[PDB]
Amino acid sequence: HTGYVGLKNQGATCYMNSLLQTLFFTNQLRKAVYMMPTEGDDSSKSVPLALQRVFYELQHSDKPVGTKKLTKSFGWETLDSFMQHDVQELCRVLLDNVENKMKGTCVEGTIPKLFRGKMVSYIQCKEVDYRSDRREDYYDIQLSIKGKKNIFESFVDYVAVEQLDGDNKYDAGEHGLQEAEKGVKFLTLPPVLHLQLMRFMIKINDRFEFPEQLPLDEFLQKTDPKDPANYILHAVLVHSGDNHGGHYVVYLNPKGDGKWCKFDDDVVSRCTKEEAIEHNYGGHHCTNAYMLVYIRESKLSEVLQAVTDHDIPQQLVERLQEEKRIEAQ
Ligand SMILES: CCc1c(-c2ccc3[nH]ncc3c2)cnc(N)c1-c1ccc(O)cc1
Repeated sequence: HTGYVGLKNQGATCYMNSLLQTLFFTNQLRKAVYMMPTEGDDSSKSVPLALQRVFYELQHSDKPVGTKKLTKSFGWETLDSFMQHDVQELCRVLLDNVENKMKGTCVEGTIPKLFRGKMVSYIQCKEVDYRSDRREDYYDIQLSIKGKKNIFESFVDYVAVEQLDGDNKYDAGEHGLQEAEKGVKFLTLPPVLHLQLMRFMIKINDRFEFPEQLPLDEFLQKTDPKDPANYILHAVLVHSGDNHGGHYVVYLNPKGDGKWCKFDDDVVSRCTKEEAIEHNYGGHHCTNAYMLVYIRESKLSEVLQAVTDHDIPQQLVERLQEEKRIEAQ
């Protein structure tokens, strides 16, 4: 009834199915993934080709999509392979393969265009006039949730100044051991904002609030009047558990219109804003968000651009249709 299809439960894949729907509904990345030159690749060893198959299937199949060819291609086939890692590691590995496969193509640099943000790490000495400014690149933000009640407080703590005193004094080189202040300052925020909520260090289930609309202009060094840092909540990656028996589900409003759906493996059903947002705050049952996806209001239309059958090359279609014919025998 939703118009969207789900993914098969084929093991202890955990967060894998949740990330797959998250990336699929990042329409600009989906289009880009289809434009990859996979014609000469091996149907078993290729991760970029495996990511296209899942994306094509999710776009056309009425039946729950299989991920067996994907899990094999990046070598996470052991009983607890996904339990040894995190959603951030899987996404880093998956997107490194699709961006590496985009080199030389027209769609080269899709991943930095959507996920790269500009940061500045600084160490300013108190008693000495020496400052070490280190401009860094980031593709996601790891937010601490323990003690913090909401995203604003987590961002306040993220940009907060650290004191380098006594035993943890700063090596100012020629100025010797100096008492200094360490902090981070945001230069730019990416069109696709992936926020990792540090619930897993053990698993913390304390109440943590996130808004539907997130204004982040107050955390930037310099603000643009023509382009404010207003972010629209797109995906809510959820987990149910304490230490054992973990169930992973993802909530999405794919069009960014505020009309949400619950993506529980093979079962995709329409849900309220409450079920997707408020109900995944945690506290008091045991259900909470571990990862959030926000899209910049100005980039909402471009990131979530319409994807049709014509946006998939004939060479890709021909190969996956042949693969369907082989398995139909
Ligand atoms: C964009 C993927 C990525 C990269 C990364 C990987 C490959 C790349 N190729 N070009 C830039 C680039 C960045 C580096 N660090 C990360 N933390 C992440 C990341 C982002 C969102 C997540 O939900 C989880 C992880």
